[PDB]
This record gives sequence, C-alpha cells and structure tokens, in this order.
Amino acid sequence: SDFVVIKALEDGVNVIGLTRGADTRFHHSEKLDKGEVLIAQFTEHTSAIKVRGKAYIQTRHGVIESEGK
Amino acid sequence: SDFVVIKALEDGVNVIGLTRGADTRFHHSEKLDKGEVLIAQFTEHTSAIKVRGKAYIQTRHGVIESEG
Amino acid sequence: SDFVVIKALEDGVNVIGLTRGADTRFHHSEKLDKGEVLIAQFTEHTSAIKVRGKAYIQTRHGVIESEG
Amino acid sequence: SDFVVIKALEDGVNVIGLTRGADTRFHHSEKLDKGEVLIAQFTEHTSAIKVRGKAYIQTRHGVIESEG
Amino acid sequence: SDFVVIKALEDGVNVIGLTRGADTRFHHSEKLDKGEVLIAQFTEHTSAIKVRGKAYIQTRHGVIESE
Amino acid sequence: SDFVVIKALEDGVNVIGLTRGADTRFHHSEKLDKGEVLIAQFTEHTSAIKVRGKAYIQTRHGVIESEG
Amino acid sequence: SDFVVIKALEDGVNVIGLTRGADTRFHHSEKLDKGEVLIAQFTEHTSAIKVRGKAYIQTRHGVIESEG
Amino acid sequence: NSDFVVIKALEDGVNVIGLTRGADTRFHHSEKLDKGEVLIAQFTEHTSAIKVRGKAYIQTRHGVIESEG
Amino acid sequence: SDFVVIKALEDGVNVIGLTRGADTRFHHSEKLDKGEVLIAQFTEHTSAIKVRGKAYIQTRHGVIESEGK
Amino acid sequence: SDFVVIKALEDGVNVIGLTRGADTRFHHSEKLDKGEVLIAQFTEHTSAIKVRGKAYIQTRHGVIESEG
Amino acid sequence: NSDFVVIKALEDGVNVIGLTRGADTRFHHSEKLDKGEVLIAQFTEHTSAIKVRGKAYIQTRHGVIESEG
Ligand SMILES: N[C@@H](Cc1c[nH]c2ccccc12)C(=O)O
Ligand SMILES: N[C@@H](Cc1c[nH]c2ccccc12)C(=O)O
Ligand SMILES: N[C@@H](Cc1c[nH]c2ccccc12)C(=O)O
Ligand SMILES: N[C@@H](Cc1c[nH]c2ccccc12)C(=O)O
Ligand SMILES: N[C@@H](Cc1c[nH]c2ccccc12)C(=O)O
Ligand SMILES: N[C@@H](Cc1c[nH]c2ccccc12)C(=O)O
Ligand SMILES: N[C@@H](Cc1c[nH]c2ccccc12)C(=O)O
Ligand SMILES: N[C@@H](Cc1c[nH]c2ccccc12)C(=O)O
Ligand SMILES: N[C@@H](Cc1c[nH]c2ccccc12)C(=O)O
Ligand SMILES: N[C@@H](Cc1c[nH]c2ccccc12)C(=O)O
Ligand SMILES: N[C@@H](Cc1c[nH]c2ccccc12)C(=O)O
Repeated sequence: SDFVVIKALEDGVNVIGLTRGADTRFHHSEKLDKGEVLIAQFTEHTSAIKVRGKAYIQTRHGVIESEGK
Repeated sequence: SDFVVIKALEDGVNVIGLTRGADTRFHHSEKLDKGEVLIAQFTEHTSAIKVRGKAYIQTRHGVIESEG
Repeated sequence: SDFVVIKALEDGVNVIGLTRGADTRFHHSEKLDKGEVLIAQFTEHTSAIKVRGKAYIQTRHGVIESEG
Repeated sequence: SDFVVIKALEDGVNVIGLTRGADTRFHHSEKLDKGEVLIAQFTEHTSAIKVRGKAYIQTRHGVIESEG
Repeated sequence: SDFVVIKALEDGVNVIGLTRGADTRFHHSEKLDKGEVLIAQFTEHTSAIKVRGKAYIQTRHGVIESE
Repeated sequence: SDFVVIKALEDGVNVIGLTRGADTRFHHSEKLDKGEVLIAQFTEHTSAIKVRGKAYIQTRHGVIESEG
Repeated sequence: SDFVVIKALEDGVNVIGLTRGADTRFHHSEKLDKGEVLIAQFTEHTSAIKVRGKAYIQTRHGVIESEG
Repeated sequence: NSDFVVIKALEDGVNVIGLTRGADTRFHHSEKLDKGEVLIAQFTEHTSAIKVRGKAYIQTRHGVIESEG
Repeated sequence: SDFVVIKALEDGVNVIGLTRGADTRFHHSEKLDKGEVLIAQFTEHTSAIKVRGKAYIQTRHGVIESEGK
Repeated sequence: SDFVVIKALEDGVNVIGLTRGADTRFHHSEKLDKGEVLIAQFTEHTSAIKVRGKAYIQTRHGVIESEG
Repeated sequence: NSDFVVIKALEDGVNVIGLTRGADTRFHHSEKLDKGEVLIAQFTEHTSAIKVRGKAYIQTRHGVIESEG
C-alpha cells in the first residue's frame, strides 16, 4: 500500500486522515513541528490525507508543497 | 490502489467524490483553501473525482491544472 | 483499475460512461464546465468512456484531445 | 484489463466489439463523430475490437491510424 | 491477457484464430479491408493467431509486417 | 502466457508445437507461406515450439532468424 | 512490504511507530544514537512512522532529512 | 507463465536435452536440431534444467550465450 | 520479501533484529567482525533491523553507512 | 522462478545442486564439457547451486566467472 | 521465487553460513568454498539470513559487495 512523506516546514503542521467508507470525516489529526517527518500509509481506516500548514511532501507522483494560511 | 494529489491554488477549491456503483452522484465535497493539499485514493465508495476551482493536480499520468 | 483524466477546455463537455456487460448503453453523462477536471476509473459498471466536447485527456497511453 | 483509445478523425467512425467465446460476431457498434474520443476496455464480453473509418488509435503498443 | 494490433494495408486481409486445446484448427477468420484495424486478444478459445495478406502488425515485441 | 511471432520469409515454413508433459512429441505443424505471420502462445498443450525453414522470429528476448 | 531507512545524525533521534487501526497513538519509540541506522517496515501494527531529531532518511520516494 | 530459452542450431546434430524436475534428475528427452532450426523451450512441470550440446546461439532473459561443439 | 546487506567496517558491529507484532524488543544480535558480510531478510519474526557500529549498508533504497561508537 | 546459465570453459565443470530443506547436502552433480551450456532453475529440490571448474555464468545479477 | 545471492570465493576456506528462519537464530549449515568456486544461494523456508566469512566477491539485487578475510 502507498505512503506519503510529509516534513513540517514550520510548527503546528497538521496531517489529517479522512475516514475510508461512505462517510467522510477527520478521524485523526497528527500535529507536526518544524523539522519533523511523518511517513504515513493509506490504510483500512484512512483513504484520503489532508495537509494544513507549510510542508514539503513526497509521494510516488513526485514532490509537492503545502502552504499555510 | 491509485491516488491523486490536489493542491489548491486559491480559496474554496472543491474536491468531489462520485459514488462507485450503478448510481453516479456526489457523496462528499472536500473544501481546500489556498495552499492546502489533499491526497485522495480511489476507493470502494469513490470511483471518480471532480476538481472545481484553481488547483495543481498530480496523478500517475502526470501534472494537470484545473481552472475556476 | 485504470483511470482517465479529462480537463474541459470549453463549457458543457460530456464524459459518458457505457455499461459493462452484454448490453452497451450510456448509464451516466457527466458535464464539465471549462477548466474542470474529472478523474474517472473503469469500474464494475463502466467498461468504456466517451468524451464529447473540447477536452485535454490523459491516459496510461499518453495525451489525446477531443474536439467540439 | 487493457484498453484502446480511439479519436474519430472524420464523422461516422465505427468502433465494433467482437464477442468473447466460441462464437465470433459483432455485438455492438459505437458510432463516433469527428473529434469524439472513445476509451474502450477488453472485457468479459468483448475480446477483439475493430475500427472502421478514419481514426487515431493508441494502445499499449503505441499509435496506429485506421483509414476510411 | 495480451493482444495484437493488425492494420490492413490492402483489401481482403484475414486475421484467423486458432483453437486453444489439444487440437489445432481455425475457428474464425475475420476479413479486414484496406485501412481497417483489428485489435485482438489471446483468449480462452484462441491461443494462436495467423495473419494472411498485407498488414502492419504490432505486438508487445514490436512491429512486424505480413505480405 | 508468453507468445512468439514468426514471419515466414519463404514458402513451406513449419511452426511445430511440442506436447507439454512427461511425453515430448510434435502435436501440430502449422505451415506458413512466404510473408504470412503467426503469433503463437505457450499453452496447457504446447510447452516448446520449433521452427523449420527461413523465418524472422520475435520473442521477449529479441529477434532471431531461422534459416532453411 | 515498504520500509524506511533512518540514520541518526545526532544522539537521541526518536523513531516513533503509530498504531495501525481506527485509533492513532504511538505504540513504540526506538531511540538511535548518532551514526546508528534503523531499517523499519510498515507492518500489521505500524501504519505511520514519525521521526524526531536530526536524521537522514531514505524511502522509495527518495531522500528526506528530519531536523531536530 | 514460465521462462523460456531460444536455441538456434549453428551446425547439424545440436541436442537440446531436458532434465527431470524433482528428487530424481536424469535426461528425459533430447531434441535434435539441424543447422538453422530454432527451438523455443519453456521450463515446465517436467523440465527444471536444459542442457545444450553442439554449436548454438542461445537467448535467455539474461542475454545471449553461445554453446560450442 | 526485502533484505538488507551489511558489511562490517570494524570489529564488533551488531546487526539487531526487532520483533514483529504488538510487542517490540530485540530478539537477536548478530556480531560481525571487520570485513564480514551479513545479508538479512525481513521475516515473520523481524520487522525492523538496527545496525550499531561502522558498517557499509545496501538496501533497495541504495547505500547508507552506519558510524561507530 | 529464477535460473542460472552455466557455460563450461574447460572439460569437467561440475554444476552441483544442494538440497532444499532443513538439511544441506548435494543431491545431483551435472558435469559439463567445454563449450556445453546448462540453464538450471531453482526448484522444489534445489535451493543453492555450486559451480566448480572454469565457467562463464549468467544470473539476474549479472555475469560472474568461476575458476577451476 | 525468493531472492538469491551470488558468492565467488577469492581465496580458499570461505564460509557461507545459513542462519535459521523463525523465532530462534543459529547457524544451521556452513558451506565451505575454495578459491574460484561460485555458490548461488537462495533465501528459503529454512534460511532467512546469510553470513559470509573470508574473502569473496558478492552479487545481490542491490549490487556488488566484497567480504574480506
Ligand atoms: N491509525 C491510523 C494511522 C494513520 C495512517 N496514515 C494516516 C494518515 C493520517 C492520519 C493517521 C494515519 C490508520 O491506520 O489509518
Ligand atoms: N470516505 C471517502 C474518502 C475519499 C477518498 N477519496 C476521495 C475523493 C473525493 C472525496 C472523498 C474521498 C472514500 O473512502 O471514498
Ligand atoms: N458510478 C459510476 C461512476 C463512474 C466512474 N467512471 C465513470 C466514467 C463515466 C461516467 C461515470 C463513471 C461507476 O462506478 O462506474
Ligand atoms: N458492454 C460492452 C462495452 C464495451 C467495452 N469495450 C467495447 C469495445 C467495443 C464495443 C463495446 C465495448 C462490454 O462490456 O464489453
Ligand atoms: N470469440 C473470439 C474472438 C477473438 C479474439 N481474438 C481473436 C483472434 C482471431 C479470431 C477471433 C478472435 C475469442 O474470444 O477467442
Ligand atoms: N491448440 C494449440 C494451438 C497452439 C498454440 N501455440 C502453438 C504453437 C505451435 C503449434 C500450435 C499451437 C494449443 O492451444 O496449444
Ligand atoms: N514434454 C516436455 C517438453 C519440453 C519443454 N521444454 C523442454 C526442454 C528440453 C526438452 C524438452 C522440453 C515438457 O513439457 O517439459
Ligand atoms: N531467525 C531470524 C533471522 C533473521 C533474519 N533477519 C534478521 C535481522 C536481524 C536479526 C535476525 C534476523 C528471523 O527469521 O527473523
Ligand atoms: N513490533 C513493531 C516493530 C516495528 C516495525 N516498524 C516500526 C516502526 C516504528 C516502531 C516500531 C516498528 C512492528 O512489527 O510493528
Ligand atoms: N531434478 C533437479 C534438476 C535440477 C534443477 N536445477 C539443478 C541445479 C543443479 C543440479 C540439479 C538441478 C531439480 O528439479 O531440482
Ligand atoms: N538446505 C538449505 C540450502 C541453502 C539455501 N541457501 C543457503 C544459504 C546458506 C546455507 C545453506 C543454504 C536451505 O534450503 O535453506
């Protein structure tokens, strides 16, 4: 199963897993501070992942960068 | 199972799931504000995804950009 | 399964799913306005997809363009 | 399962499904007008496809063009 | 399952399917006129394909031409 | 299953299927006239294939030619 | 099944395994001294791994570096 | 779905020999090729090693090799 | 299943297997002296591997070096 | 399932199959004379293969030469 | 269908040591190689780690490495 790499570029970044199934809502928000890396899979319980905050992201499709409000 | 990366390029972008099955209708619309990134799989419930508003999109077939 | 990306280059583009099975007919027509993007799988219900209107399309086989 | 992309380069192009099985006959013919694209899988019911009329075709093996 | 692309370069091209199984015979011959393309899989009933007539052929192993 | 492409460069080329199993013998010979192409799989019944006569052969491991 | 390589660039790097399942919390923390390497899989019990502290990280998607 | 070897005889009397799969190893078949004939032969439920004797041009997934008589 | 290659660059390198499952602990420490090579899989019993000591390491993601103590 | 190509570069090259299983010993030695080629799989009975004598060897990891 | 390693002895008395798969880890076999011999050895039901002692040229799917005596 695929995974995404997320490196926080400032404090307070949130990687949010959205529930798998007919229902779509946030089940968990993992908070990352500046410099930390989260490597997160898609799973039975998480079928979409949202990133809020400034972060450097790698997936199988390449690099992308989230920008904070 | 594949996924698509969506980065919002302005406020109020909508990433819309369409139901898998005999029936095709919306089911969920995830609102992304500017700079937010959503990475979303195809799933038992979602077999098509629409993007509305200005966003940078990556799939296994390359980059594409939606326009609001 | 494989999926196709379709970006509407003008208003009222139709992405039409043809039923899987012994019978072949349209079960669903998804209208895209200019600039919208539809990322759509082949599925248990859909074994062929037809695009009507000006659009930019990506498949595993590369780029192709439908014209109005 | 594999698919073929067909872009009609003139009106009245026919994309014809041939039946899977001991029997071989045409079970469906999809008519494409100029600039329409059809992306069509091999399936339980369709194990060979025939294109008649001027079209641009992509498959896993590359590009080929049918002529009217 | 893999497929072959055949483009007829002249009228009257035959794409012939050969039976899978202990015995080998032709069970279908599809006629292609000039410019028509057939894309044909190997299947439960067809384990070999013969092309007669002038055509441009593509497979996973690249291009070949019948005459 | 893998397949082999054989193009006959002279009349009378033989493409010979050898039986799968503890016994090895020829079960079929398909005769090809100059310029005919045969695309033939390995199968439940055919675990080796022999070619006699002048032909251009393609397999997954590249081109080889047989000579009469 | 995928794995990540973590090389500690200073003492006390913390590799944190998050529980697979409807609930998310950490179930194990493996500390690495400077120059030590951990090569760790995604598993039935771990579906996300967080790195705290200065580390050089390799995954299938390339190199990334955590900073303390 | 198994791998296969291509053997082109470069002289008469080339032998492609199949060795039995299983606890017993022996030759179970020897296919004679004359000059310029080609044999494309799979590994099988009965054949888990293949010996070539005589001068032949051989292709496997590992590339070209040549046997010498 | 994946494996890692470890070549000891000094005496006394440890290649340590961590238990698969809900419990995580070391279950084995393989000592390598200089110049010895260990090629070790992930397994039903080992889902993470730690190297301590100076070693040259190859994985499917490429070369990494552990630095000694 | 993998295979090794062995080309004898002198007479009496010995290709030795080691038993799969909890015990390890040789169960077959196949001698090759100069210029003969053996293409041998790993199998239910052979999980390690030893070559003695001068031989040119291909495996999926490249070429290697034994020295006799 | 497992991975395999290629070991070529560069001196006499090289040892290719198979380690037991499973909860317990011990040497179950040491195959001794003399100079110039090549062993091609799979990972298996019984062997989940392989140790090489002595001077040898090694190939695996991650590249070449050399053990030293
Ligand atoms: N318990 C969660 C852990 C997780 C994996 N990937 C995530 C992405 C975002 C948030 C949480 C997660 C799960 O198995 O799904
Ligand atoms: N619960 C939804 C989550 C989701 C995944 N991909 C999406 C794309 C668009 C909207 C929602 C989704 C599902 O599993 O299908
Ligand atoms: N409910 C439809 C959704 C769909 C997927 N791909 C499409 C292409 C065209 C039209 C509809 C669709 C299905 O599961 O098949
Ligand atoms: N109902 C048809 C739809 C179809 C798929 N590919 C085609 C090619 C040609 C004609 C029809 C089709 C089927 O599932 O087979
Ligand atoms: N009914 C035939 C159709 C077919 C597929 N490929 C072919 C090649 C030649 C002739 C017929 C065919 C089958 O499923 O086998
Ligand atoms: N009926 C034969 C047809 C065949 C397939 N490949 C061949 C190669 C050579 C000769 C015959 C064949 C079979 O299924 O095996
Ligand atoms: N009847 C033999 C035919 C064969 C396949 N590959 C071979 C290689 C050599 C000799 C014979 C063969 C088998 O199925 O195994
Ligand atoms: N008996 C251990 C052997 C082993 C494999 N890889 C390892 C890595 C480190 C330590 C021990 C091992 C197991 O099967 O898991
Ligand atoms: N017992 C843990 C070991 C582990 C694997 N990968 C990890 C990553 C982080 C922390 C622990 C681990 C497991 O099998 O899941
Ligand atoms: N009967 C043996 C034949 C064999 C295959 N590969 C070998 C390598 C060496 C010696 C014998 C063999 C087997 O099936 O295992
Ligand atoms: N009987 C051993 C043979 C073996 C394979 N690879 C090895 C590596 C080292 C020592 C012995 C072996 C086994 O099946 O596991």
